[PDB]
Amino acid sequence: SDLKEVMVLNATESFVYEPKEQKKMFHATVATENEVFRVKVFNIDLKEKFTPKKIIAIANYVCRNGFLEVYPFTLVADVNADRNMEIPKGLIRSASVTPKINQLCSQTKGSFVNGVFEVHKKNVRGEFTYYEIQDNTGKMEVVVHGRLTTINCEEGDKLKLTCFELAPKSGNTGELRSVIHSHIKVIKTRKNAAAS
Repeated sequence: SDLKEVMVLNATESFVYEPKEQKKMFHATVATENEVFRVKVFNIDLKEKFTPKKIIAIANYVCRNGFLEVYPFTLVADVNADRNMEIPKGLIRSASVTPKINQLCSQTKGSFVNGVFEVHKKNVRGEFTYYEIQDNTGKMEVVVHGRLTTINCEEGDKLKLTCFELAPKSGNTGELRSVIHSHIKVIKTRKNAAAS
């Protein structure tokens, strides 16, 4: 949990993760030359620091659930042009690799998951919406509740998921569940998309 100098890879928009108090955050992915870190940023004013390709020094963050959490008390500082980090392309690509469904749904232990998944079917059941996602290894379900039930995602669209919890279930029945920090970007097929 020491000071880290990292290159910013990507960041989401800021969004409200807790509607009643309108608490906001954004997710970011950053890298040293050896490792990629998933970052939850709870001070939205840091959006500018979190520009991709910028190098920043972060310290006094909190490590929780495999994420670095950045709060107002966290140090985030611009690092100069002197540094000039080379982040191996393979490492950067490792940031974007989507886990395989057959491995996910067979997990015996929970974890938090990011990835892009194609939606096969959608079943809205009350306050929960179930998406059956599929890849070449099989199919499983993504379950969302709360604010994420309003997203517009239809068969053939992809869910780009950030911070979903894998909840193990016996029989390779494990499922991805939205949690307080979950974020979805829907990638719509040309067929389903708005057009002009």
